[PDB]
Amino acid sequence: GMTYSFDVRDNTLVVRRSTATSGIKISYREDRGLLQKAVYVDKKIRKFLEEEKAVAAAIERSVEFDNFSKEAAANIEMAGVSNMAYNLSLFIGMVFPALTTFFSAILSEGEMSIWQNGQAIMRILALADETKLNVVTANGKVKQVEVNLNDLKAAFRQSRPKRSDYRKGQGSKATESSISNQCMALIMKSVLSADQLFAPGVKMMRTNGFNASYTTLAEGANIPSKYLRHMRNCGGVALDLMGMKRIKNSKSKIFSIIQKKVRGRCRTEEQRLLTSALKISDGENKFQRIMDTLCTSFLIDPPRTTKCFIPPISSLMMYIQEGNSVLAMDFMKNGEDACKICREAKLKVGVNSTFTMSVARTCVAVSMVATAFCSADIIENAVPGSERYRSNIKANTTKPKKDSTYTIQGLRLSNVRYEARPEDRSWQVNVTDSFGGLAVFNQGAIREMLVRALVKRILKSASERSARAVKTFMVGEQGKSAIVISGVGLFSIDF
Amino acid sequence: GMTYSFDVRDNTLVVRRSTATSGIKISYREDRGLLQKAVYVDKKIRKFLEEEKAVAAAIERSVEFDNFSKEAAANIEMAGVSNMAYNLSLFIGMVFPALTTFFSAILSEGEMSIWQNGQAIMRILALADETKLNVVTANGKVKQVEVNLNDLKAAFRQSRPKRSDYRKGQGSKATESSISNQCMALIMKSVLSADQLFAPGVKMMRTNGFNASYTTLAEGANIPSKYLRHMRNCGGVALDLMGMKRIKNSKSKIFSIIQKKVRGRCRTEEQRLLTSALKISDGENKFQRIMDTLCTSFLIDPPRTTKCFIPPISSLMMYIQEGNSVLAMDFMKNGEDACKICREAKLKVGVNSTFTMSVARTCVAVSMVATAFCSADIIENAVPGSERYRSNIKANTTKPKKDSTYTIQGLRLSNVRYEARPEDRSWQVNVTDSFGGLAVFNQGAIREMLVRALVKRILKSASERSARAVKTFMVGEQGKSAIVISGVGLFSIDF
Repeated sequence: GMTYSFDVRDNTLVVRRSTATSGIKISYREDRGLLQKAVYVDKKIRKFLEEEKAVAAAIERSVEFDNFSKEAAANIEMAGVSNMAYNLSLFIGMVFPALTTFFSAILSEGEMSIWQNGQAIMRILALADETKLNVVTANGKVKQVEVNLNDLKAAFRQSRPKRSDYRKGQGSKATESSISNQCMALIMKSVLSADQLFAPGVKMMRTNGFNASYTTLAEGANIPSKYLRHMRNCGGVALDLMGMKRIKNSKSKIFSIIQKKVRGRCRTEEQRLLTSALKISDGENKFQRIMDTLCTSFLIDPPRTTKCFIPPISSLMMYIQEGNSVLAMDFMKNGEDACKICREAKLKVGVNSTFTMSVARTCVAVSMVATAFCSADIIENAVPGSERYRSNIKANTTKPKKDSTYTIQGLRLSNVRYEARPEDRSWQVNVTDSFGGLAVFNQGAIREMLVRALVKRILKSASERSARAVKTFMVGEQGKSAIVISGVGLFSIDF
Repeated sequence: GMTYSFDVRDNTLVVRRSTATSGIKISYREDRGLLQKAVYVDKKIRKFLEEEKAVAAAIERSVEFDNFSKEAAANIEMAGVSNMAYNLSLFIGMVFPALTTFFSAILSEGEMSIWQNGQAIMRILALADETKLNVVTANGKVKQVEVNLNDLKAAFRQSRPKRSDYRKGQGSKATESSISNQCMALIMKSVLSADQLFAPGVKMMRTNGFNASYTTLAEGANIPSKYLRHMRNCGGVALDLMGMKRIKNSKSKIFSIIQKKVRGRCRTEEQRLLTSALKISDGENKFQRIMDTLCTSFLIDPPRTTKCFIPPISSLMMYIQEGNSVLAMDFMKNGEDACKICREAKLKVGVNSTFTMSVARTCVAVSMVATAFCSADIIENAVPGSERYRSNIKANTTKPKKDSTYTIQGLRLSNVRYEARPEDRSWQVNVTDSFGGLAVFNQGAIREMLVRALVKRILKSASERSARAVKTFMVGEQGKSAIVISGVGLFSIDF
C-alpha cells in the first residue's frame, strides 16, 4: 500500500489503492475494513460513513436497493363476473373497513385521506401478514406512530373473507389463506409499482449479467414471495429467466420446472420453441445466444401478465368509509371501476419541492396500471398532468423520510381515464423538429418504402409489425378517445 | 342511360350511371351537365347543389382545396445579428405600426387583440400587396367590414423599410421590393401553416401521383408565389419534385434548373447523387424508382428549410402598440424573442364547440414553428395544453364563416417554450400497454440486439440511426428541459 481513496469503478463505490515505486499500480481493495484512509455505497461503507465523519441520497437508494434485491432474491429462488375479480372485490370490501377501524386508533381522519398514508398502511399490512414504528404524514410534517403487528395480523386474519365466501371452481384446492394471498399479490403489485418508478431494477439485471434493456421484464420483482407463489404472472418473466441462468452455472429438475413455467407464459409459438430450446447441457455461448434471443422476443411479445386495476389505497378506504360498496365491482377487466372511485373520493397528498404534484400524479398513474414500464402516452392520458419523464423527477422515493416536510393539498382525479381492452391507416411516417433540419421517422415504414432460422423470422416479424403505428382508446365517462402508443416510456431519457 | 346517382369512387364525388339490360353496366359520367337525376365536391356540382336543392363541410374543405391547389400550382410552375434577421425585425417594426394605424379606421382595439383578426389582417395584406370584404370577429359574433386594398397597398409600400434601411452584403442586387418579399415569405410561412393543419395537402400529392406519406414534404405549398420566388426554401421540396415529374411527362432546360435547385437543397451526399441520378431520358419505372427513393430519403433527411419564429400576429401588433421595440430581436435563430412577446402580450381568441381553446393553442403552436409537420411532442411542449391529435380536432378551418359564433376569452401564453437549436444513452427500448399484453418497441434497437447500392446504404443508414432515441431541449426563462422526439406527429391518427 501507499495511497488510498474512494472511487466509482463501475456503478458502485470502491476503495482505490495506489502504490508508487516500476511506476504506479492500481488496486481496488475489497477488504472494506482501511476505510478511514480513503451509485452503490454498500453496507460496511454506509455504516462507517453514517457512524463517523448527494452522499445521503445515493445511500437511501442503496439500502432501498438492498431491500428490493433481497425480496427479488426470495422470488427467484421460489421459481422452482370472473371468480378472481369477485374474490378480489369481496376481499377488499371486507378487509379495507377493518383497516379503517384498526388505524382509527392510530391516525386521524384527515391523515388516512393522505396518499402516502394509504401506501404506508398496505406496506405495514403486508409486513404484519408475514410492534414496529410507522412514518406518517401529518400537517405537512412527518410523525412516527407505533403499530402492533400482532393486533394488525389478527385483525386481518379474522376480517378477511372465509373459504366459503369466495367463488372457487369445482374441486378447487384453494383455501382462505390461498385466496387471501392471491388478492395480496394483486394489490401489492399495484402499491409497489411506484417504487419501480424510482428504482426499476437496472442494477439487478446488470448484476445478474442481463442487458439493462431487459429491465422492463422485471415488473413486480419485489412483491412479497408468500403472495407471488400463488400468482406467478404478477411477477414479470425476468425472475424465472434469471433463476434459469443462475442454475445453469451453479439441479436439473428445477430447470425443467422453471422452463415449463416460462413455456406456459409464452404467447407466441416462436417464444415457446425458443424457451424449450434452452438446455442445461449447452455451451456458455449459444445458451446465452438463445437466452438473449428469448429475452429480446419478450420485449416484442410480453409474457402472460396478471394484475388488477385499483384506485389509490386512500381513495379506496375513503370510498368504502363513505358508505359505498365495491362488492359488485370488477377491477380485473379494466380500470372503469377504479376511475369511478377516483372521480368520487377526495384524495389528498403531501407535496414539496422534490415530490411535486406532477410526481405524485405519475405515482398514482403507475399504480393504476400496476407497472412502471407502461407507455408514457398511456400514463399521461390515464392521470392528466402527470410527469412523462423520469428524468424530470427530482425525488428519489415515495416514502417520507421523517425529516420530510410537505404541503398537503388536494389530489383531484376527475378527468382520470382507463385504457379500453382491445379485441393505423395513417400516411404520416415522419416528423421534423422546429427547424425542419432533423427528422424522426418510422423505421418499419421507411424499410417497406425502400436456431438461426428462428432469429431471421423474429427479426422479419418485428420489422413487419413496427411499420404500422399502434393506437389505443382511453375511456372517460364522457366517451372514448384514440391515442397512439409511441413507444416512448418513462426512463426514455437517461439518467 | 337508365339510372343515375351520386357516389364516391376514390376520394372524390362523381355521377354514377347504371344501365340494365347483358345485365347491369356501371359508368361514371364526367359530363357534369344530368346533375338533377343524380370528399371533393368539385365546382359545377357545388354550384348546382348550392343554387338549387356534412354537405356544407366537405364543400368548404373542397373550395379551400381549390385555392390551396391554385396557389401551389403557381409555385410548381415557378420552380423554373444575421442580415436576414435584422431585416425581418426592421420590416416588422416599421410595417406592423402602419397596420395598427390602418385598421384603427376599421376595427376596434379589442378586435385587433383577437387571434383570428391578426390572421385576417396578414391575409388581406398579402392580398393587397398582390375594396374587398373582410370577415371579422366582434363580440363572439362575426361582422363583415370593408377594406380598400389600394389604400392598404399604398400604406404598406410607403411604410415599409427602404433599400438603405436594410443590411445587405456588398454588391447585393437586393431591392426594397425584393427584401419586402423575403420578409413576407417568412411571415406568410408562419400565418399560413395553420391551414396545413386542416388541409396538409394529401389530396394534392395523391393527384400528382405521389404517395401520401410525402405530404410532409409539402410545407408552405400555398405561400404566395411573389414571395416564395425570393425564398424558395420556405416552400418545401415537394414543389420542385412535382415540377420535375410533371415536366418529365409533358423543356429539358427547366428540368436542369429545378434539378440544380433540388441538388442545392440536399444536406447529405447520398441525396445529391440521387438527385443528379434523375434524368429526363429514363424509363417511367427506374425514374420513379429513383424519384421515390429520393422522396423517401427526404423523409429521413429533410431538405434545406428556411423560416422564422414569430409570436401570433395580434400579439405582435399589441406588443408594438404597447410601446415595445422589436428592432433588436432575432426571430431567425430560435423562438426566444417570440416567446418573450408571447408571455408579455395579452392575446385573446374566439372559441366555440368545434374551434376549442386546445384547437386554438395547436394553431398557435404550429405557426410558431411554422410547420404543420412538426413533432407532436414539440408542439405540446411549445404551447402547453394544445391538442396533439388532428383526429380530436372537430373544426375544419381557422377562418370564421360569417354565420360563426364564438365566446371570446383569453389566450394566455405564459409557460410557452421554444426548442433549443442543437449543435440518448437510455436502456428502455420498449413499453407495454396497461394490460402488459402488447408491446411497442424501438425497431432499430431490437434489430441490433438480434442505383441499387444506394438503396442498400440508405436502408442500412436509416436503421442505424433509428436505433437511438432522439432527444431535444425545450427552453423556458426558468431554464432548459429535455424531451424525446417520439416520431408521432399531428396526423398520426387517420382520419
